[PDB]
Amino acid sequence: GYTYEDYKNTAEYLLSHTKHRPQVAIICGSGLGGLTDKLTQAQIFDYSEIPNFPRSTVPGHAGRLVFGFLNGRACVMMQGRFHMYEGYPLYKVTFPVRVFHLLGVDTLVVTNAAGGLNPKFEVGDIMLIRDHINLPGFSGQNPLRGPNDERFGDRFPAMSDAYDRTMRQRALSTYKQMGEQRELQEGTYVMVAGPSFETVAECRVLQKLGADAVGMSTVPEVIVARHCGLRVFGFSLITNKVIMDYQAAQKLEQFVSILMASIPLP
Amino acid sequence: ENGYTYEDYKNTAEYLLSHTKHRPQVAIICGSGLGGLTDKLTQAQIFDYSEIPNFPRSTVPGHAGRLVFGFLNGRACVMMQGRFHMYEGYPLYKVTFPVRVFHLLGVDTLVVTNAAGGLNPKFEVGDIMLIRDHINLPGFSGQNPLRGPNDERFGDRFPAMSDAYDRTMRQRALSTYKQMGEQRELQEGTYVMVAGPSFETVAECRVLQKLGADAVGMSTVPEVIVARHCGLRVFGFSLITNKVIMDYEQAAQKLEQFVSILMASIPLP
Amino acid sequence: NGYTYEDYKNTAEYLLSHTKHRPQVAIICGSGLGGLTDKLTQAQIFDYSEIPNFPRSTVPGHAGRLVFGFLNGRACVMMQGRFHMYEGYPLYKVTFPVRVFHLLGVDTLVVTNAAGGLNPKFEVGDIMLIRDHINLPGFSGQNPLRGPNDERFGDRFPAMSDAYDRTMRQRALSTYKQMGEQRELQEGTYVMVAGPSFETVAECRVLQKLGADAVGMSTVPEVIVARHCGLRVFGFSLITNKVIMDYESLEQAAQKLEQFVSILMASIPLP
Repeated sequence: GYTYEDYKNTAEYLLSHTKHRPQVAIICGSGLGGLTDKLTQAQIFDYSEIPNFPRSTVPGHAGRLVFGFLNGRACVMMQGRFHMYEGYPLYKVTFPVRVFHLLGVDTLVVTNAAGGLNPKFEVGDIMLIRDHINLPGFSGQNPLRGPNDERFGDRFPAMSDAYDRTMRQRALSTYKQMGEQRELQEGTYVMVAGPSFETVAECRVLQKLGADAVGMSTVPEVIVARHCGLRVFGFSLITNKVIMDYQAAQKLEQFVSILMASIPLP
Repeated sequence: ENGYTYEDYKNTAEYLLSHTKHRPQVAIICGSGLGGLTDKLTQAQIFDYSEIPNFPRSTVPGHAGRLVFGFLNGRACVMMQGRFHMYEGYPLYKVTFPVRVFHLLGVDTLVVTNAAGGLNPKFEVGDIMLIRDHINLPGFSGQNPLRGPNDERFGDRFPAMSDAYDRTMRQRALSTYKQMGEQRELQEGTYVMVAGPSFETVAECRVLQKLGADAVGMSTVPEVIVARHCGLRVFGFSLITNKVIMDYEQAAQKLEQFVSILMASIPLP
Repeated sequence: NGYTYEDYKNTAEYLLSHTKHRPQVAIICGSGLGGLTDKLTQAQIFDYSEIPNFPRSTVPGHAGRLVFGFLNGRACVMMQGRFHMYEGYPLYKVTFPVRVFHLLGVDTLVVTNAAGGLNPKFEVGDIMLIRDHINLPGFSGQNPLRGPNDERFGDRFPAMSDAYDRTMRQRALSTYKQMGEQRELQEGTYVMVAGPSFETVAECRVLQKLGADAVGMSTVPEVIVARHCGLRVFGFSLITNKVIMDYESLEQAAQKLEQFVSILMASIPLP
């Protein structure tokens, strides 16, 4: 759908309309828009004013980028993210990530809301994402499917090192600082397309496959991000324990904000 | 994604409502080899799919397929004789189009039937499996009939499916079958949908078994999802027509009758 | 399916009227296996670009030539390079050649690929005789037989449980043992994933748990279409890497297979 030039035009629009130069892009998942409250010097672009940006036909959720500083670090936030279940093809779901790269961003933080599959997780837990399982990807729904563009990356990029080891260590180490009751969980995120929720038998499948949390987003963006060389890390907020038998948001937002200090300099 | 507007459904509902006097409470979708169930209908009135607005039909004549209104065991109902499959090339919003029409007709209950291959070793050809749950493999990957913008006149953006197969109807079906008298028990288990149309390899069948599927086929799950999305009560059955190979080494009429009997045990609107 | 029956026939007629070669056997050469065309005698080459209705190999290393000739005296035709879903091709394109071959009068299809080893006992350089497959794209809808079935090619619901020919399997095992080699000929299940990005550790564990012995991004669609039209099928993966199954932190073989396929031409039964 999009050409290299389309991404570049969008990026140049943004660059000539703000003096902000973000090092870090952050995608806010459901219930996590509150992260934009922590930016200083906020400049806002509604998705509808940005050339080439996907928008929803559905009213209500407008969708926006907000540029600012988070804990002293220059960043851009996506408030309102695109999902496969809404009907967007994956190249639109992940369009913004390639834009961020052309903006100069070297780090992508991904957040989402997910169903706990690991019995020891509780509602309100934060799961540091260690790895993923791309079920749509197995069957053909991969955002890199089609001709490859070497201005972005390789034809066959590796994903085994997708979730940055350094950020993982610094996150485990930092979370201990925050005097929290429960430890920071860690585990594997599985994407399913949705939009209907999982049956019990489906949840047992996902658990047997080794998944600790399930949701309907994030993975396509991680893949495109890694294709073009961005450092990636992220977190799932566990908003339910899925059924296997027949304030927490504000905490994650504050943790993400503290972690900016740990992102390496450009 | 969805190529139908709300109006399209409504027009198809209006057309039908104005061309029959029947007012079904229950819809029934007849799977392979179960078209005979329309024989048991009293005061039948037939609509060929081809004469119904917006309805899918084959590009291949030889089959038109048909909708039949009537009373089954005294219960007002409508029956799909001939269902659609993903493997024929239909998108899932066409496969499941009838279900939203039924909802607009005033139906509040959907009964689904199919022919499935048995994966549970203790099943036998001719068994009836009461559908307890499903595993939607196409849905995992993106092929879910709710994909696209959600229309709140039908349902929520994110409907639960964990309670999809009505528990009350399950209990009554188990109770009822026991009092009819047959050699073999009413089976119960998880249906797994795969797209087909090719049949499964031994390695694939083993995968399906390890995942906890009891029976496998190529239909039904989409219709159930859409039914639950617009709030219909759902239950259904698989007829085990073969036992799938896991190593490199009359039953229809019985189901038709059992369904007929069970109309009595369906709650009122 | 965007192709009519006539599109297949026209492509076949074009070939039948531009070569006098009449192959019994088609062979699809995977990544790194194009050198198998070297062993043909009396070779006639068509570029895919000059063949009506034919798709293009966009992956470097997949040459994009249809080569007719004799291999160990057997009349065959070789796809030097193949097509993949990850390139952006729908499966009816990926598998277009298989039906052409059928109309050419071919009765045996040989599939080869480069694959990742999921079985711990495999090694880089091993050849795995394909015993069975797991079609993950197929579970979800991506099946080349999707759409109206044409009975001029085959049935609506063809079986795949006997896809990899038992006779050829036995003769392959038997023949390799005569061939004297350090490693024995491996045997196992091939799982197709779409790609193009490589698997995560957790994804490799999934594929192992499903019972797959090797993984790649091709072949299965071709086999399904071949079986649909009744062709005899067998095939091999060259294990080019052992996929990583654990988290780790600091804190010639092609020619062998090529030769072996050449030798096995003499075990293919005649028409």
